[PDB]
This record gives sequence, C-alpha cells and structure tokens, in this order.
Amino acid sequence: MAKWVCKICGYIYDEDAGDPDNGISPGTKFEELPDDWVCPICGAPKSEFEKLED
Ligand SMILES: [Fe+3]
Ligand SMILES: [O+]
Ligand SMILES: [O+]
Ligand SMILES: [O+]
Ligand SMILES: [O+]
Repeated sequence: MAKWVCKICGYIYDEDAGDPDNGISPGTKFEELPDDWVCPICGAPKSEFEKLED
C-alpha cells in the first residue's frame, strides 16, 4: 500500500503499518484517516502530507 510523508518533520505514514497507538489499524488508507488525525510526531494536519509516488 502507499506511503505518505509529513512535509514538516519527515514522518512517514505507511498505510501497511497504520498508526495503532493513535487508533488507526494496519491497512488504513490515508484518505480513510479521520479528519481529526494529525502527524503523531509534530502535530501537522493531513494537509501537510504528500503521497510518495510519481
Ligand atoms: Fe510531522
Ligand atoms: O507509495
Ligand atoms: O503497525
Ligand atoms: O485494519
Ligand atoms: O486542515
């Protein structure tokens, strides 16, 4: 599945890994993240993430 990078701090949201400590199970697509989800490192909103793909 896809990876997305936080343009602020460099955290990688890996869809295969999810973010289970913050309520997101593995295999959760970025588009399916709640509107209130933020970067677990720096707190950046979803707007500041970019998908790693051409
Ligand atoms: Fe971040
Ligand atoms: O990706
Ligand atoms: O994970
Ligand atoms: O899941
Ligand atoms: O936002």
